[PDB]
Amino acid sequence: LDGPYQPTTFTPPIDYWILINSNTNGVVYESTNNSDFWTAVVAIEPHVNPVDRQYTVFGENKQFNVRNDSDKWKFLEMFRSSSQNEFYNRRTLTSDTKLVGILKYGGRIWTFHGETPRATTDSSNTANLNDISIIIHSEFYIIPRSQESKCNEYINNGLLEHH
Amino acid sequence: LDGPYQPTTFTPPIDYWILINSNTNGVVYESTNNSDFWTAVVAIEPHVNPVDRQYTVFGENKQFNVRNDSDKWKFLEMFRSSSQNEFYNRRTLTSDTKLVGILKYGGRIWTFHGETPRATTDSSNTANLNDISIIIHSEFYIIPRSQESKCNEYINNGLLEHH
Amino acid sequence: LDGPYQPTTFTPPIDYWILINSNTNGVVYESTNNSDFWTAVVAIEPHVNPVDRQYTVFGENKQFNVRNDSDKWKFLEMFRSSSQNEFYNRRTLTSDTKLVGILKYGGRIWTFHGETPRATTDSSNTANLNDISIIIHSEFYIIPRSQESKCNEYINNGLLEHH
Amino acid sequence: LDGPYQPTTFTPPIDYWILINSNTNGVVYESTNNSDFWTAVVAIEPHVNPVDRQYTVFGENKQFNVRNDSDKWKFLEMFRSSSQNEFYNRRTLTSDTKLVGILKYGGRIWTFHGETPRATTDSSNTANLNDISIIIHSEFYIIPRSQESKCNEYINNGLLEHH
Amino acid sequence: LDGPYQPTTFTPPIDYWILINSNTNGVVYESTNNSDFWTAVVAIEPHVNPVDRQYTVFGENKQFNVRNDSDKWKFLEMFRSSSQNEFYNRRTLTSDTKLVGILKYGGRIWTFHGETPRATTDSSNTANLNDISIIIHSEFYIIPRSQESKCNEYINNGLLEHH
Amino acid sequence: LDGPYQPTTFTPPIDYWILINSNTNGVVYESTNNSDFWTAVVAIEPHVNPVDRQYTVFGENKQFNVRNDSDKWKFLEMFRSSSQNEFYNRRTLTSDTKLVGILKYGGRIWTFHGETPRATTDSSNTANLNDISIIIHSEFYIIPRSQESKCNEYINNGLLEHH
Ligand code: NA
Ligand code: NA
Ligand code: NA
Ligand code: NA
Ligand code: NA
Ligand code: NA
Repeated sequence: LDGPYQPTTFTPPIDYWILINSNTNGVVYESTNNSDFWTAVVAIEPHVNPVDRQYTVFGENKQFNVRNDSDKWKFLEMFRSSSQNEFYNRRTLTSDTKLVGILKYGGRIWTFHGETPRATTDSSNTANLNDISIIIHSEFYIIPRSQESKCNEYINNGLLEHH
Repeated sequence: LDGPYQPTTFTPPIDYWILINSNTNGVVYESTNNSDFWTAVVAIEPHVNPVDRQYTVFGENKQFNVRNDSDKWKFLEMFRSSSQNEFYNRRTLTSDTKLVGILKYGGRIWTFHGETPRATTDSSNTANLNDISIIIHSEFYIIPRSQESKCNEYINNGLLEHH
Repeated sequence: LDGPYQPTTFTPPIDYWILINSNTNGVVYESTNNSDFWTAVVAIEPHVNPVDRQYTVFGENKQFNVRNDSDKWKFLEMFRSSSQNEFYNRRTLTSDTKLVGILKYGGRIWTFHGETPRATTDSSNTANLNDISIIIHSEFYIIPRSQESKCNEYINNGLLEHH
Repeated sequence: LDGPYQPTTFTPPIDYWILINSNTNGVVYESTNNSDFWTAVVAIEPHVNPVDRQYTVFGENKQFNVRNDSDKWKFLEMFRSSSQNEFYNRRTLTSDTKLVGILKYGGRIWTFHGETPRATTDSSNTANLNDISIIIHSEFYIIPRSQESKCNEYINNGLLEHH
Repeated sequence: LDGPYQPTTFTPPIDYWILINSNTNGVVYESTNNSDFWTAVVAIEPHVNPVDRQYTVFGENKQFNVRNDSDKWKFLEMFRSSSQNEFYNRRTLTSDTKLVGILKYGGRIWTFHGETPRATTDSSNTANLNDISIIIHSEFYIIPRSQESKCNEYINNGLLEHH
Repeated sequence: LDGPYQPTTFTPPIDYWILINSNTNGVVYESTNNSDFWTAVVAIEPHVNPVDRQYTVFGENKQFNVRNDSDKWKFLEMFRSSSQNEFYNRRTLTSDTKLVGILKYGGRIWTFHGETPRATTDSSNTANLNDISIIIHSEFYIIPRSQESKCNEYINNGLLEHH
C-alpha cells in the first residue's frame, strides 16, 4: 500500500487509483481539468436533515442543499461540465469506511458509488484526461489499477491489516 | 485545531492533548518512559470474535486475545508497569469516531475511556512524566488543555467543521 | 488560512491565490508555461545601489541590474514572453510585509504591484493558462479568490492573528 | 545553513543555535524543561499601544500586557521559573529581521536580546539543560555554535545570500 | 545542491536535471506524457543471472527479463512509444554511484547512459515535452542545466562534499 | 519496513533498530546523551590516503585523520565518554551497502561493525540510555528488535525487494 500521503495538490498519474481517507464533513477533494470536468466531493455526516451548507470549491463559494438519512457517511460528487454550468449531485457513495477513490484511465475518470460493502465503479467522459489535477484535503493512498480489487476491498471494507 | 501531523516519534509537551485519528486495526500508538509506564493501544474493528492477534509493540512481538461484540471500534489500552510485567487490557474506548487522546499533565497520563458519545477521562500515575515519549502510527492533532472541552467534543462526536 | 507549505514545484490550481512569504534576497518563485509566459521574482533588500547580481532562473544563469532606494523590500518581476526574448523588470512590489501573490484566473496571471499598504492587482495575458506551473522557493499559502480581500489585506499589512 | 525546517516539537541538541524566522504576531516558540525553566516568545508588530492580548502558552491561556513604540518588531521573552510562578517579560529583542535564536550550551540557555543590528547574547541558568524541549511555531534553522558569528550576523542583518 | 526531496509525483520543470539516488533493486522512476513517451527505470543489483522479474510500472504489472554480469548496479531504461507498444530495454546506465538523471530540455528528454565514471548524455524525442511528469520512488535532487557539469560529476563519481 | 524517513533530530525509542542509509562522505549521524556517551559516524569513500578532514560534530569543529584502503565504504565511529575527552575511532563498519545501524536496548547502545556481508553487532555501556538522542543526516528506517535478523540482512546485503 503506497501511502499515506498528506494533503496536497498535484496531477495524478494515469492508471493509478487515488484512495482518499476522509476525516471531516467538508470538501474531500477538488478535481478539474479546467475545460470540461469539475468534480468536488463533500462529506455528509450521518443523520443530517435537508440543510444548505456553504463550501469553498475551486476558489468559489458555493451553497449546496445536502442531506443524509442513513447511519453511514455520504460522499456527494458535485459535478459541472463547464465553469458556467451549475453544480449538481451527480453521484453518491454511502460508506462507513470513509474511503473515496478516483482513477484516470482509458480517457475517463472512474470513481466508486453506491453503498458499502457493495459499492461499484462508474465512469465520466472527458476530452482532456491529461490535465485533470486534484486538490486532496485528506490523507490518501495510491494503488495501481493492476491491484484494483484490493482498492475495491478497501473502499467497501476499509483498511485492515489483520483479518 | 493544530494539525493534522503525519505519524512520528517524539516526546509530547506537557499540558497538551494528543488527539490521534486511527485508520486501521493495528497499533495506534506506543507510549512509554522506559521506567514505570508502558501503554500501547490496538484498534479492534467491529464484530470480532475472541481471537489471538499478533502486534509489534515496543520492538517486541506480543500476542493479545482481543474481541469486539459492538458495532463500534474498540481501542484497547495494553498496559504494563515494567518491562518484565505482562501486558493487560487496562482500559477500553468504544468509539465510532476513531479518535484517541492522551495527555501528560499533573504528574499523570490522561486518556479517554468508555463509549462515545459519553467517553470520559481517567488518569494513570507515573514517577517520570517528563520522559514519556510516543510512537504515533496515524495522523494526530495537538490541543491545549485549556481547550479540553473541544478535545472532549472531538473524541465523542468526531471532527466536524459544519454543524 | 491554508498553509504554510514548504517550498515545492507544482501546477497551482486556477482561482486560488498563491501567497508567498519571502525570506531572503534571492529568487522568490519561477513561473512559466514554457510557451508564452515566463516570470521570476527576485527580492532586493533595502538600500541597494545599482548592482549586477547573478540569479539562477529556469535553469539558466542570468544577470540582472537591480537597485532599491527604499526602506522597504522590492520584489522585481522579471518577465519574458519567449525563451529567446530578454528578461526585463515588468513590475515591482515594494513591501515591508515580504508577501508576494500570484493568481491564475480568467485566462490571465494576476499579481500584486505597487507599494504597501496600497498595493493593487494587475494582469498578464496568456494563451495557455493551464500549463502554468511554479517553483516556489519559500513558504507559501493558498487562498481562494472568494477571499481575495483577505489576501489583499495580507499583502499590504502582513499576516496578523491579533489586531 | 541547515534548514528551513517546518514547525515542530522536539528536544534541540546541545551546542546548536536554533534560528527561528517569525512570520506573525503570535507565539514564536515555547521552551521548557518542566522543572525550572519556562520561556515563551510572543511577537509584537510595530506601533502597538499598551494592550492586553491573549496567548496560548504551554497549554494554558494567559493574558499579557504588551506594547511596541518602535518601527521594528519586538519579541518578548515571557519567563517563569516554576509552573506556579507568574510570567514576566524577562528580555526583549527589537528586530526588523524577525529572526530569533535560542541555544543550549554550558548548562545554560542562550538567546539574543537588544536591538538589531547590535543585538547580543545573554544566558539563563538551569539545573536540567537536557530536558529542555521546544515547540517552534515557525520555520527555523540549525546552526552549530562553531558558526555562531554567522548566526549573530543573521540575527542582526537577516538571511542574505547576495551581499 | 537542491535537495534531498522525498519520493513524490510531479511535473518536473524544463531545464532542470532530476538527480535520483536509487536505494533498492526496484522501480527507480516512471516518466510519461501519456502520448508518445514512456520510460521506467528498474535497478538491477550486481551479479544477476538472466531472470524474469515482475515490476509495477504505470499501474500495470509487467515482466522483464533482466541480468547484470557486472560488479556495478545496472539501471535499465524500459521504453515504449505508445501504451500499446511493448517495453524494451532502450538504454542502460552501469553505475556504482546509484545516481540516475533525467532532464527535459529543447523538446527532448535527456538521461545518462554508459558506465561510470565515463557515463554520457543522450536524448529521446517527443512531441509533448510539457506534459512529461514523473513518479520518483527514491530521494532525488534538482540541478539547473547551467550546472550540468556538476550533475555529470555526481552521476559518474557520486555525491562528495569532501575531496 | 518502516520508512524511509527524512533527516531529523529525535530521541529514538528503546528496542528499535535505526537503519541509516548514508549518501555522502560526511557526518552520518550524531548520537549523545550529553553525560557519558558521544558517537558520531563519518563516512569515508573508497581509496582515501591518510588525510585530515574537518567535520562538524555536536556543534564543534573537529579534525580527524581518516583513511580507507578498501574498495568499500568505511563508516568510522568517533567516540568520547565526556565532552572534554578526545574523540577516537572506536569502531569501523566496512560496507558496500552504505547501511548503518544503531540500537538502544538493555542499557546499552548497539551498532554494526566489521566488513559486509559478515558484519556483527557490538555494545557500548551507558548510565543514561533514555537521554540518548540522535541527529540523523540521511534517510533512515526503523526496525523492531524482534526483526533484527532482517536488519542484519539489510546491513550486510542491502535493501532488496527482489531476490
Ligand atoms: Na453518469
Ligand atoms: Na485505573
Ligand atoms: Na502590464
Ligand atoms: Na537576566
Ligand atoms: Na536512442
Ligand atoms: Na568496545
